[PDB]
Amino acid sequence: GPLGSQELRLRVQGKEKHQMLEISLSPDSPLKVLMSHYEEAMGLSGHKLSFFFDGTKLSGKELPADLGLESGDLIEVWG
Repeated sequence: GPLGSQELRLRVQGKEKHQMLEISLSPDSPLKVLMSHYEEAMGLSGHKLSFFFDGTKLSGKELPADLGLESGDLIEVWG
């Protein structure tokens, strides 16, 4: 389909220096998938977190192409 099939390798960084996840995100996965994986990795389910890509706050409904994500990009997590 129009999204193609190139996996996006991303790093996700929270407020603690050790809060780092690397994730391979499928182009057909909404950003909520990344948000859930981050929460699980870091033991933060239920926490009120705000995720940003290059300053844009994520709802989790975005697809990577909505944001223009590419491998090697970073997602920042506040909270």
